[PDB]
Amino acid sequence: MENFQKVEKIGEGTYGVVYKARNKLTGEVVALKKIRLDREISLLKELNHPNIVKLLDVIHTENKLYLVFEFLHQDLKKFMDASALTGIPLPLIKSYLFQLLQGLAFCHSHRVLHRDLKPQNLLINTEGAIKLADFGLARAVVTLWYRAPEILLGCKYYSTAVDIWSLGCIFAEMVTRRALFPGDSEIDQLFRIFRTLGTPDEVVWPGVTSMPDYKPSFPKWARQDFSKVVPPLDEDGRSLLSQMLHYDPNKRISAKAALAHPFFQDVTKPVPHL
Ligand SMILES: COC(=O)[C@@H](Cc1ccc(O)cc1)NC(=O)c1cc(C(=O)O)c2cc(/C=C/c3ccc(Cl)cc3)ccc2n1
Repeated sequence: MENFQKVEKIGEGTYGVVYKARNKLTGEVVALKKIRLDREISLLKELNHPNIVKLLDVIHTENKLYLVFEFLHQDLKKFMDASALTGIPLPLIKSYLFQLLQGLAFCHSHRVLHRDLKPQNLLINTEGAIKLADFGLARAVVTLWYRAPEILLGCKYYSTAVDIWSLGCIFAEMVTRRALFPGDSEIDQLFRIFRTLGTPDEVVWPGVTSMPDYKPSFPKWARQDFSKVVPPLDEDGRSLLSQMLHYDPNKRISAKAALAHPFFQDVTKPVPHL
């Protein structure tokens, strides 16, 4: 790839390095990820949604694997950090949640899960958009904070519902300026979820006790009242958030259904100052 003049390293990680890069031909500026190694992906090139960072190209050359993405300058994590003094305005929080739910409705409608939503993976632009990025497509230190309980319990087959869970945790964090469930281990992550939402049993979650890593000796914590979870979210927002953090993947609200939730009756598209 002498076809790309590399502007700056956007990131590393076990699965590859990404650069902001200039196409010496196009003049176009892209993010370029080189996966170090040792067609299904290309179908996604034609699946484009305003709220998903676009996959432009997949290149298998000199026995290397490169993915090319649309480039955006800021992610939600940096934006929340610079907003920590003030917080993100609720109409902008509402707008970002609405847009993320649209992105997720789109990918889920095509049976594509994200599986690792986090503020670092959510890109925003000056025109008020927010886009899903980093779908871990390379799989045919990392935060557990947004991980759905079925994954933490070793479930081999998870559903679209894992993304709803992740986005709820992100919703809550946008509102409170605090990570909802800052576990420092898998079992610490689980037990932080339990201590707030109550230890799940078959009553609220049939088949929880059949998950691979479920132990009957999990401590039994009572559910806390949601009022402490996301103050000062109003009742519509708490209602919505409660349905996104449902223990049972089959009762957790879908992306499509959340879009019809009353919380969004007054949704607008504010513009951030970046
Ligand atoms: C923020 O820092 C990061 O980690 C950024 C680096 C960065 C990238 C672009 C930028 O503009 C800015 C920064 N991301 C990645 O490395 C990264 C990795 C992957 C992957 O799978 O390996 C991505 C997959 C898609 C799928 C798209 C797709 C999915 C489903 C459908 Cl239906 C249609 C399309 C979209 C963006 C992706 N990004």
